[PDB]
Amino acid sequence: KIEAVIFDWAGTTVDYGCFAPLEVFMEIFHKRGVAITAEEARKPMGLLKIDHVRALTEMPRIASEWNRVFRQLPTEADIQEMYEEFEEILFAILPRYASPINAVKEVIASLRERGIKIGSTTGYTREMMDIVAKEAALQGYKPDFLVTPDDVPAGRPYPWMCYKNAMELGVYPMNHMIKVGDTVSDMKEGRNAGMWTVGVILGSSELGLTEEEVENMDSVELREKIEVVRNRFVENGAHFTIETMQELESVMEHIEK
Amino acid sequence: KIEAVIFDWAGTTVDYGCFAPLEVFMEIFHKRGVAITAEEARKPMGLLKIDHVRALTEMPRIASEWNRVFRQLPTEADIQEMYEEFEEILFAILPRYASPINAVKEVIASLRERGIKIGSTTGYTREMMDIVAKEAALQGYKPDFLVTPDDVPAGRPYPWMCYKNAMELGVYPMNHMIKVGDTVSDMKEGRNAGMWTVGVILGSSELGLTEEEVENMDSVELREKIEVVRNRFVENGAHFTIETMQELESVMEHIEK
Ligand SMILES: [Mg+2]
Ligand SMILES: [Mg+2]
Repeated sequence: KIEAVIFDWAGTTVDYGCFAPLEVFMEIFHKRGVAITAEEARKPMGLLKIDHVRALTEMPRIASEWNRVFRQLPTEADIQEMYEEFEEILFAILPRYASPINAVKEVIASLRERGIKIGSTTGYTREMMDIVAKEAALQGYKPDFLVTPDDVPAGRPYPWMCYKNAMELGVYPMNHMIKVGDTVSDMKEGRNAGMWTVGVILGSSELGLTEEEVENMDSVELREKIEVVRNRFVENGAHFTIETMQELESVMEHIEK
Repeated sequence: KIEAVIFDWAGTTVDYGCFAPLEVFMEIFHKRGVAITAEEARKPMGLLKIDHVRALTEMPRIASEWNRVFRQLPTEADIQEMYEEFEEILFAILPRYASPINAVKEVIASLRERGIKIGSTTGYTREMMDIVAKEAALQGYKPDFLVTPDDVPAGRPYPWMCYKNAMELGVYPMNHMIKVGDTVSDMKEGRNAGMWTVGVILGSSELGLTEEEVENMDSVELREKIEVVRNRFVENGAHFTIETMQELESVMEHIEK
C-alpha cells in the first residue's frame, strides 16, 4: 500500500534539534547588543525566515531592549538588513549541520530494499538546500528527490511540494505516501496533501534539545518533554508520532491494515 | 464542500462527440492497409496523442493484423511516422472543433457565480491546445487554467495534470475538487488524483454520437446506449454519472452531504 515516504530535512533527516537557524538568529541580535534566548528565537520557528525575524522584533521583551540600544524601535529597514545577514551567515555554517541524524541512514537503506521510494520537502530555500544536500550526500544521505518552496507557488503548509514529489517519484494516490517531519507545519502539510502524517520526536525542532543534553538528561525529566511534543503533534494531525525514525517501518506496517 | 471543478476538453466542454481525432486515427492506419473501427479508435481517447497511437498498435486485433500484413509487429519508426502524419491532418482541422457543447457555458457561469474555480486537463498537446483554446475563447468558453501533458511527467491516467491545476487554483485537499470527463481515461484520472469523479454521457466520446444522431434516434435505443456508457464510466471508477452538464450542480450538492 505505502509506496513512498516523504522526509523533511532539518530536525528529521539532518541537523539534530534543528539549531542552525537558531544559532544564526541569536548571532544577528547578539551582535547588535540585543541578545535573545533559544526559547524566544525558536518561538517563531515555523514561518518565513524574513517574517520570523520581524516576529522577534515585535517580541515586547526584545523590542524594548532594542529601543534601549538604538534609542528607537526596529525599522522595516532593520528587518531587511538582519534578514540579508541571516542568509549570509547561514550559508557559511550550514555544512556543519548537514550530518545525517545517527538513526536515519540505516532506516532509509531498509525502505529502499522494500522497493519504497524516498522523497523530501523543506523550509530551506533552494540556495540553502544546495549546500545542505551536498554535505549530506557526502555524509551518506541522498533522497531520490527533493523540492523547495522555490519549485512551487508556495511552501508549507501548502501540499504543492508534496505533489511535485509524487509527480517525480511517480507515485499515486496521495494516501500511498507518508509524510515525516519534526514540526507542526510538517503535520499540516502532510494532511493538506491527503497523506499519512507522522512526527519524529527525539531531535525535532519541537523537542529543541541536542544529542548531548538528551544522552545526559534526567530520564524522568526527558520522558516528560517528549510528551509535551508527542502530544503536541497529535494535536496537529499526526496520524502517528515516533520518538525516533527507528519506529517508521512499524507505523507503516500498522497503517497497512 | 467543493471548491473547484476540473473539466476535460473534447467530448466534455467542446467538440460534441469528440470527433476531431476520429478519422485521423483511422486514416493513419488505413494508409498501411490496416483498417480499424471507430470503437477501437476511441478506446484510448483522452490519453496524450502519441500514447493513443502507441496504444492502438498495442491492441491485439490490430497488432495481429499488422503483423500479418507486414510480417512483423508495429515498430517505433512506424509509430513515429504515423504520429507525424496524425499531427499534420489534425492541425488543419482543429479550429473547426473548438465549439462549446450547447449548455455547458450556462453551467460554467453558474459555477463562477457560486465562487467555484474552473480548471481543465486534456490529451491534446500544448500546441494543439493553442489552436483549440483560442477558438474556444472566441466562442465564449475559457476556464481559469489549462494543463496539457506537456507540462508534466505524463498524461492520463496519471493525476499529474490535476495536481498542477490544484497548485494554480490553490485548492486542497484533492477531495475538494471534482473531475468531469467523457472517457475511461478521464475516470481513471479522477480516482487516481483522489477527487470526486463524474462522467458525462450525451456528447461524450464513449457515446460516440453527434447531436443529430442523438436527437433523431430511437428513444428506446438511445436510453439503452446511454446505459452502456454509464455502466462503463462507473465500472472504471466514476463516482457519479450525468447525461448532460445540467446535472453537475446537483451532484455537487449531493456530495457536499
Ligand atoms: Mg523541519
Ligand atoms: Mg474527451
